[PDB]
Amino acid sequence: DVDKYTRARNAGGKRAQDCMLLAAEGDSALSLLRTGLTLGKSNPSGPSFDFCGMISLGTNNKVLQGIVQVLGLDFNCHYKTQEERAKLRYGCIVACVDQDLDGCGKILGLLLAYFHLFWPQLIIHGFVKRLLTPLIRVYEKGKTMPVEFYYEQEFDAWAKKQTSLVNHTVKYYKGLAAHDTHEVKSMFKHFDNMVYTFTLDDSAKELFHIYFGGESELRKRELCTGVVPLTETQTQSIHSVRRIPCSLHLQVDTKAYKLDAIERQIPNFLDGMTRARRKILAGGVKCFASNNRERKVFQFGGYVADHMFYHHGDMSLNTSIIKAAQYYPGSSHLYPVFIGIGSFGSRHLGGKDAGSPRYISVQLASEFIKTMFPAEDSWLLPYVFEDGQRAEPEYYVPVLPLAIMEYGANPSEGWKYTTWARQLEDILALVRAYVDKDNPKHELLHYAIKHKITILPLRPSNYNFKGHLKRFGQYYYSYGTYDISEQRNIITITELPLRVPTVAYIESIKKSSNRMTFIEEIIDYSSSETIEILVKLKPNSLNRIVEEFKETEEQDSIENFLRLRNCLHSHLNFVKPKGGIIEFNSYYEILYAWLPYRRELYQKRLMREHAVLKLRIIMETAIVRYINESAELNLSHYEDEKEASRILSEHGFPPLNHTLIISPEFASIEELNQKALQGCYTYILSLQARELLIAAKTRRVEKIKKMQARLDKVEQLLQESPFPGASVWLEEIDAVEKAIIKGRNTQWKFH
Amino acid sequence: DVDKYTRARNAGGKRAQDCMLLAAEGDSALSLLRTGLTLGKSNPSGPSFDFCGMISLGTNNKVLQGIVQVLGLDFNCHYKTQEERAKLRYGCIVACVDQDLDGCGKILGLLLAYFHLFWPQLIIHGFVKRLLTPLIRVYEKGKTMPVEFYYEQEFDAWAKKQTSLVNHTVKYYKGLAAHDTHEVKSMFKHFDNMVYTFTLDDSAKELFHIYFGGESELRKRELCTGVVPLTETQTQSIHSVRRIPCSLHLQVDTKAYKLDAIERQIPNFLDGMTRARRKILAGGVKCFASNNRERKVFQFGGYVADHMFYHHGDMSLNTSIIKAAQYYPGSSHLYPVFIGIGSFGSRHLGGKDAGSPRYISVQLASEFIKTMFPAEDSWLLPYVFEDGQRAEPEYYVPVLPLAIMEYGANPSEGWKYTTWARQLEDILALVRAYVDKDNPKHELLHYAIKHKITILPLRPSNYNFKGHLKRFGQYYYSYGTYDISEQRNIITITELPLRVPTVAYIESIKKSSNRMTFIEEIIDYSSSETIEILVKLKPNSLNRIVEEFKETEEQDSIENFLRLRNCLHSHLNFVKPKGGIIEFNSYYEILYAWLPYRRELYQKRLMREHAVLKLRIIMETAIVRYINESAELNLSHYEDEKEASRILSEHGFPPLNHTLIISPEFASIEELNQKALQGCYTYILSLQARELLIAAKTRRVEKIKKMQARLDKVEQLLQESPFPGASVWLEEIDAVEKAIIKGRNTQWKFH
Repeated sequence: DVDKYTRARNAGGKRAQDCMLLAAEGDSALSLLRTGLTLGKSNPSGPSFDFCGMISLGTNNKVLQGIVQVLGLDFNCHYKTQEERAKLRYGCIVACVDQDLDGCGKILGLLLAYFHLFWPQLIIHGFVKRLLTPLIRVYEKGKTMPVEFYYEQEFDAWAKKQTSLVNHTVKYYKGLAAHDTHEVKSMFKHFDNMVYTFTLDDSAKELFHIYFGGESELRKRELCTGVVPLTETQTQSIHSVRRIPCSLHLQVDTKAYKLDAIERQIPNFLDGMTRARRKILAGGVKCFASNNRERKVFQFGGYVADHMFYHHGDMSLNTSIIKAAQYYPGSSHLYPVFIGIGSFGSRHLGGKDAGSPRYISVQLASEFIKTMFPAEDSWLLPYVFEDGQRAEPEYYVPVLPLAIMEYGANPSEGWKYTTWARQLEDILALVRAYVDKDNPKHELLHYAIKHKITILPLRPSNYNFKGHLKRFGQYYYSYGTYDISEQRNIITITELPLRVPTVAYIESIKKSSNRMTFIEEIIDYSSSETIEILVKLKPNSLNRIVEEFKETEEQDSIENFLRLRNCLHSHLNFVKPKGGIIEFNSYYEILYAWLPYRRELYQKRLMREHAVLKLRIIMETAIVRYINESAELNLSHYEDEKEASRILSEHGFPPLNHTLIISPEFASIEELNQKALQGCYTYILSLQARELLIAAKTRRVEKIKKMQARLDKVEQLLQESPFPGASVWLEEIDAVEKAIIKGRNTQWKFH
Repeated sequence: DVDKYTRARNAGGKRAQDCMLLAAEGDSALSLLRTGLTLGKSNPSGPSFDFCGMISLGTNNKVLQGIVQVLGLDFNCHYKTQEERAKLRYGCIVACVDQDLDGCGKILGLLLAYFHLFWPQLIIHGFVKRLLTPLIRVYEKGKTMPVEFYYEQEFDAWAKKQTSLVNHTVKYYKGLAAHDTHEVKSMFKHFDNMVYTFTLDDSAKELFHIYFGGESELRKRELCTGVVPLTETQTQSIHSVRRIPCSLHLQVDTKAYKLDAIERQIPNFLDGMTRARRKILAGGVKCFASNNRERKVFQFGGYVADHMFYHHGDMSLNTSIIKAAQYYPGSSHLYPVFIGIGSFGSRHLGGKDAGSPRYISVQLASEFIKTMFPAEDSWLLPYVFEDGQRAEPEYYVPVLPLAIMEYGANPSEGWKYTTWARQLEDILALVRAYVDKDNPKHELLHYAIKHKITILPLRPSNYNFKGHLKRFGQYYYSYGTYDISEQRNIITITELPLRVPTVAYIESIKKSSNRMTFIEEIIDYSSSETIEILVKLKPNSLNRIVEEFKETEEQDSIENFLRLRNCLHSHLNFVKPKGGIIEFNSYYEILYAWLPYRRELYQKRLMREHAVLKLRIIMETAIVRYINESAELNLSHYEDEKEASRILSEHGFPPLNHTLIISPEFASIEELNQKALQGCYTYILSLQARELLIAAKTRRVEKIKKMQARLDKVEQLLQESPFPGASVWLEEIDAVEKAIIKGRNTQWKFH
C-alpha cells in the first residue's frame, strides 16, 4: 500500500537478498527506470523486474516511511549480523538521482544521513548504493560510440591531450532526464558496473553531523573555504572498486549544494551582486549592446534565460529584473543597472507595487554601465561555464566597489548580510588617494593598507534621505522627521527611517495597542517618493505621550511614540571569488580587498590591448597595401580563391586570422600569438568594393596612425609610477562620477 | 476600516457629491493614482486628495463589500431621485483599469454588471465612470508633444495619411503601468477630459444578461462571429461628449476578452493549433532556422517569449513546448513539431512524467516542418501584431489539414472541443483526388464539395494502437486487449483504449468497489510505450465475473469487468480565421473548409515568386555586367560612394533596392514594385573581392540561367488546368508523406 512502488517479483521471498530497490528522485526518473528494466530480449543479461523494484523518493516523513515499509526495516534493531540483515525484503537500496546540485548532494545526502542516523551498519555492510550514470559524453563524427566521463575532472584531463575538439561534440547529462533513448539502452547494457556502493569511513561521522542537524558555527567553518574537487587519484580509486566513501560525497556534492544556496542570497564582494543578478547584468549588456531600444521585462527575461542560462523560472527572473531598475528613496540600488520605463514600484510598498512585466518596459543605463563596467576588460574576467557553454562572468570588477555603494539585505537563511550604502564622496576620496600619486594622502593610504589604519572616513550615504544620521556608541541611527500641530492636534510625519516602507510602518503603529490608545485615525496622504502621514491624536493625549516615553537622550518622545528611529546594523558577509564565505569587520576591509583585483585588471587590460593593437596594425597595413595595388593585382583574372590566395602569397601579403584580429574576445595573449598569424587571405578577399575608394583608403590610413600613436601610449601606461594603468583608472573614475551625477540630476532616466 | 482605501478629505461631508472614488485594478494602479493625486503645485488645477479617494478592486465578494461600505450604498433602495443619491458618500465612482483584455472588459465589465444588477439607475444618472487613458502615443524626433490616440482605429486612420513613419516612434500603453513619469503628469494635467461616463441604453439589458450569468446557449451565438471594432462615427460620438454606451463596451471590450479565453484552448481549424502553440511553432522555425542545434526547453522557452511575445509565463510555455515534442502511443501529436531529446513523458502518466526543462533538450523536426509548413508561403500569411510588433501568424495553412490528423482534448471547458486523428491514408486520398486532375475521383470529388456528398471515407487513425476500432451505430469505440491465464488465475492486459493513461486506468479499477471484490493485486509491469498489466483474481472469481457483466454483444464480459472500451466522442468546434467559433458536423467538413485556403495560398505564392524572380534577374544581370567591366570601371580612382554612384549611373547601371530584392520579407507585389527599382547602388559597392573571380562570376551567370528557366516554369504553373500551383501542391504532398514515413520508421527521431 505504498504509492509509486513497483515491487519486484522475487521481493521478500527466498531470493530477497538478490533483489535491489531502486529509489528514484521523481516521476521522470521512474520512467527511465521502467524503460531500462523492461528492455527484455534487447538486454537479456540486464536487470528486469525480477530482483529489482522501484520506489519514488517524492520518522514523520511519509516518503521515508514508505521506504522503511517496503524494505522491512526496524528502527530499534541494529543490523550488525548477516542473519539479521537477511530479514530485509531487498538485498540493497540503490539511489537513482540527478548528478546536479539538487540531486546527489541534497536528496542523496539526506538519504545517506537518514541511514547513518538510524542504521549505520547498513552503510558499513554496503546496503546503501548509488547509480552513477555518465556525466559527460563526447561524440565524434564517424563514430557511434562516445567517450563517457563520470566526473568533470576526467573530461578536463582527456580534453588536454586532444589538441582539437572541432570534430567532437560534448554533451552534459546533469539530470537523469537528459539521457536519450539510445543512451538509456547503453547504460542498462552495463547496469552492473554503474552501481556504486557507499562506505562509512571515520571522517564521515563528524561530516554527517556538520552538514545535517547539529549546532552551527561548525558548518560555517566548512563553508568558508569552497569546494575542493576530487583528485584524479581519488576518482581512480572509486572507479577501480566501485565504492564511494561517504566523506568524499559530503565534502564535494553536499557542500557544493550548500554553497550554491548561499551564493543565491549572498553577493560577491567584488561587484556586490549574486549569480542571478550577475546573469541579468551580463544579459543586459549583450541585449542592449547593438541598440538601447526598450524591451518589455518579460521579453528581456526571455533573453536572459536563453543566453545567460537562467533556469530558475521567470517568477524570480522578472522580480530580479524589476529590482535592478527600481529607483526610489530606500531602494536597494542607488545606481540601478537599468532605466525603468513605467511604474516599477514605490517606497510605500517597498518595491512590491511594481507593474506587471507584460506592460513594463526596461532599458539599459548605458552611460553608467559602460563606465562602471568597462567592456574592454569584460573579456579578461573569469567566466562561468554551464553545461560547457559560456555564461555570465564569475565576478565583475567595477571601477568603484559596488558592494559598498548599495543597500543590501537578506532573510536569515544563513549569514545575515545587511549592507548600508556608504557616501559616494567618501568612496571617491579613498580610491582617488590610492590611485593618484599626486594625492597628498597617497603615501599615507598605501602604508595604511598593509597595517589596517583606515585613515580616511567612510560614512553612511544620506542621499535621497531627508532625515538625520546620528552615531551613538558603535552604531549609526537614521531618524525620521515630524511636525506637531498644537491647534488641530495632528502629528505630521514628513520622513521615515532610511529603509522603512510606508505601508509596513503604518501597520507597525496600528498593531501596537499601547500607541493606538492615543490615536484614532492615520491617513497616508504621502506623495510618491515623499512621506507625509497624518496622525490624528485624541483630544488630550499629547501631554500623556510625553510622560509615557520619557524622552531619552538618543530618542525623543515622539520619536519613541512613533517608531521614527532604526539602527543601521551591518553584516558584512560576502562570497569569495574562488568560492566560500568571507567575513569583513568593517566597510574599509571590503574596499581594501577589492583594490588589488581592480589594480591587476588594468595591468592585464593594457597587456592584451598592446598585443591586439600590434596585430591590427599589421592587418590594416596589409589591407592598405592591397588597395594601392588592387588595380594591378586585379583578382578578376584568377579562377578562384585558392589561385587568388597563391597570388597574394607570391606578392608578400601575410596570411592572417581575420576573425581573431577583428574580434579577439576571450583570447589570452599566448593564445592570440599562436593563432593570429596562422590564417588565410580572407581579410583581402572579403573587402567590399566601397573600401577601395580614395576616401575609404584615407580613413584606413589615418586609423593606422592612430593605432601606432596609441601603441606608444600603451607602452607609457605600462611604465607608470604607482602601477600600470593608474592614469587610466583615474580618468575612468571621473567618467563614472559624471555618469552618476548625470543620473542623479535626472531620476536615473538620463533622457 | 477598508483595506487599501484612501478616503478623500471631503468624502461624506457637505461637498460629498463633488468627491469621486477612484477604483484601481491593483497596487500598481494605486501607485499611479497616488502620483497623480499628489502633484501639488506642479498641477494646481488638477485633482488632489481633496474631493478624490482611492479604492482597490483586488454580496459574498469581500472587495465589492468594501466599495459598498465606502460609497454608503444600500441594496434595497433604488436611487431614482436626486435627494436619495445625495446620501452617497461620493459623487461618482471612476474605474482606473488597464486597456487590455484582462482590464476593461473583464474587471470593468464585471463592475458594470454588478451596478447594473443592483442599481441600474446609478448607471442611468452617470454614477459609474471610467478613466480613459491614451492607448497609443506617437513620438516624432524634434517634438516633445506626442500624438495620442484612445483607439487603435484612430491611430490606423492617422497612419494612413502619413507619408512615412521612419521618424515617428509608436508606443502602446495597454496597461496603466506602461505610462512613464512624464506621461502620468501630462494625463493628470487634463484629468477632467479623460473621465468618461457610462450610459445605459436599451441594448445593454440583454447584453449584460448574455455576457454575465444567464446560463448559456445565448452567449454561444454571440461568440460565433468575432469582435466588430467601433467605427469612426461611434468613437467620434464618444469623444464629442464623454459618454460611453454600456452596449458598445460589452460588444467590444468584454467580447474580445471572452474570445481570447476561448482562443487559448480551442484551435484554429486551418492548422489545428491555438495561439500559444502557434507562437511556439513560429518561434521554433526562427530559432532553429540557422542551425538545428539542440537547445534546452527553458532556453528555447526564453527565445519564444523574447521573439514571439509570449507573456503567459514559463510554466505554461515549458509545458506547451514539452507537449509539442512528446511522441508516444496516445500522445496529442501524431506528428510532433519538435524532436524530443530526453525523457518527455510516457503514456503511463499521460505525458505528465516529463523531465525538468533544465535538463531536457529540444530540437526542431526540420524535415517534417520544412515540408508541412513551407517557408516560402509563410511570408504570405496574415500576421498578429502585438504592441505594433510582428508576432506569430494569425494562422498557418499546412500542406495537409493538421486539425484532422491529431488528437485534441481541451481539458478545461471550452465547448468540449475533442478531435480524434483520422487515418493518414484516407486523408492523402482525399487531398490527392482534389488536386490531381488525373485522379479517377477528381471530377466526382469536386462535385461533392459543393453538394456535401463525402464520397471518400475518413476513418479514425489506428497507428500506434494495438487494439480494435469498431463502429456501432454512429460512434466508434476503441477496445483494449487482454489475455486470461486459467492455470494461475491471472488476467494480463496487453493493450488499453486509445488515449487512456495507464496510471489513471489502474486507479479506475481500484476505485471500483464491485470490481475489487474479484481481484486482490494489480501489478503494472508494462514497458514504455507498451501495456502489460498483471491482474490477480480471487481463487474462484473467474466464473462469477462472467455472470455479473452479462456478456453484452458490443462489450465482452472481461471488457466490461475491466474498462477496456471507450467511445470516440468528437466535438468539432474550432476558431475561424477572422475570429469566432465555427461548428463542424463531420471531419470531412473541416477538410472541405481548409481546401480553399491552401488552394489560394499556392496561387499567390507563384504570383509573388514571379515578381521577386523578375527583380532578381535584373539585379544579378547588373552585378555580372559590373564584374566584366570592373577592371575598366576601376572604382579605386573615385573619392567616395557618391562619386562612384554617379559614375555607375552614367554607365547605365540601374539603381536597385538591394535589401528588398535579396530579402523581400513580408512585402506585397504592389509594395515590392514601387520600392524595388527605387534605391542606391549598394548592390555593387558591397560586392566582396572574392565575387570578382572567374569561378564566382561563372556561378552567378549560371544562377541567372536557372532563374530565367524558373521564370518560364512559374508562368506555366499559373496556367494549370485544375488551379494554379496544383502540380506544386501535388509534389509537396509527396514530400510531406516521405517525411512522415521517415519520422515513423524512427521514433520521430529522424536519426
